[PDB]
Amino acid sequence: LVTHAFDDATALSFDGRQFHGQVKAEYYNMVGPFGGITAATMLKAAMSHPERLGQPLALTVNFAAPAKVAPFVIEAVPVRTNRSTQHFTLTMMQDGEVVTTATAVFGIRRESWSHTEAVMPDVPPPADVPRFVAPAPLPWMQWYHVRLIRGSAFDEVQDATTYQWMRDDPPRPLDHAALAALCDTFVPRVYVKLKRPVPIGTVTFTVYFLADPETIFRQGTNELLGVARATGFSHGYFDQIGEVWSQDGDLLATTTQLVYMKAPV
Amino acid sequence: VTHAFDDATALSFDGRQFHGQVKAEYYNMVGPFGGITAATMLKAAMSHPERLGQPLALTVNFAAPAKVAPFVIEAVPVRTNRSTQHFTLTMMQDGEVVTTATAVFGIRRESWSHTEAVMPDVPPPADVPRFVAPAPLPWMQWYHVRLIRGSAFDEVQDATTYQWMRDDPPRPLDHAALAALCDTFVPRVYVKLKRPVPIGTVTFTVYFLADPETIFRQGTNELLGVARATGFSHGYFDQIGEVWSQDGDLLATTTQLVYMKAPV
Ligand SMILES: [Cl-]
Ligand SMILES: [Cl-]
Ligand SMILES: [Cl-]
Repeated sequence: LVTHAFDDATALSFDGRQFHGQVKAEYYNMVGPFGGITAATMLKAAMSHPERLGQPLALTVNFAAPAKVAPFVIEAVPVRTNRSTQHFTLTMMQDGEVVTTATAVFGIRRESWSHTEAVMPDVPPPADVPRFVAPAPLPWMQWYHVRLIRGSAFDEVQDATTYQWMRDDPPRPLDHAALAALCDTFVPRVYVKLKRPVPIGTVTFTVYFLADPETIFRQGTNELLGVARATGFSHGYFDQIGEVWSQDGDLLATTTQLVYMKAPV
Repeated sequence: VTHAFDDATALSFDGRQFHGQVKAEYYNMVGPFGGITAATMLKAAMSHPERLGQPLALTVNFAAPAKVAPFVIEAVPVRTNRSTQHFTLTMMQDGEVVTTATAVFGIRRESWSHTEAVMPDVPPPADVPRFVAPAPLPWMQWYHVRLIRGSAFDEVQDATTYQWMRDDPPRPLDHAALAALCDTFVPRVYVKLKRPVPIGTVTFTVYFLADPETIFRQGTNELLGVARATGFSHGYFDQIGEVWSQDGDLLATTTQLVYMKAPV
């Protein structure tokens, strides 16, 4: 029996009222844990809830304050339940104070007419792209295999747009929470733009899972292509818009991020 | 004489909760209007005794379409930090939850600025005629929309809409108003399929990227909305949007996630 780190970080227990977990120090980022893991964690809670029906649709996580690397507690309410659809409200506490909050939508979906409006960019295969290793690694970075295509802080690239191949490392089958996490695996837009770091932190993170659950699972350990772009940077904040595609060209999820930023003049 | 929007979002604090009334003037055929609903949620947080700072972000989930009736809202300032604060809000009609939301307040400080995305080149409001829809919903009489691109009547082959928008009759722009304006877009799915289908918004998000001083300066003027979609599969599609001042200032961005009935 071997535990994958991810399943290890997001491991929870239910006492019948609240969920218990530990912030893993191995997922640390700066000034608190990697956002994607915290969000994946926020999602399992509702997923592991007994009342929970259907599969995930959307997730919005708001980081109220950087989580200590401590045990924490999550209280996940099945706030509304309808035929095909379900809404959750979640709260994570450490030492009696609110650390993180999230809302989620679960639902049972059936097949419809489908089309894909966005274009998948034309890119080389994971074969041709070399894995990218940062000179100063972040603890959680070790948990992902990223082949960077364009858009880094080392690039000559003058816009904010990033392309990357990414998967869990070591390889892990794909599911919803893992997928949420992969959406915070993007280098902060602002670094990409300035080629040097500034202090930043994420206030809020949203993710929509566009692909039906079956499609998502289909990927198994196959690598994925993320695309993160930025919109603007003003008066202390900026935003990240991003998409995640299957190697086949199927659009898996879309995400947005609102991020505090410290750059003065 | 008060303004309808201001009538719709008017709330009274009993010391614990907020009390307001869904108003039919704002009805949408399916249930009430998302934007008005969303606005009220934020109005709650701003109106809270404990509010600190100005709006940053808001996400709203519609658990169930609200009936036209009185409601209460529990707005909770879940954490209050030095420079930043977070709310969780719950609208309830008859003890069953209708709507929830999470808001972020905080302070905008002078800092570095660049804007990455390109505001499209479009005709000024003047040279675009106001588009009045053939079958209007009650909430529609409260907005003035000049439609440049992307309608269900258009010849367009994609999901992308450009338009000019402001409240009618005019009211000085504020955060709540701004939020509402983001639900103004014809659902992406009409635009592509060039025909109306059943839809609903499960979830909606507005980031406010312009500092408050910038938002307020807009005052009474028309804004450019820009809305697109990434994809449609298995009952849902999404909507991405941007809101620009005329000066080329980026004000907000939005995402919406939307139900659809579209069998093969
Ligand atoms: Cl964080
Ligand atoms: Cl609650
Ligand atoms: Cl957004």
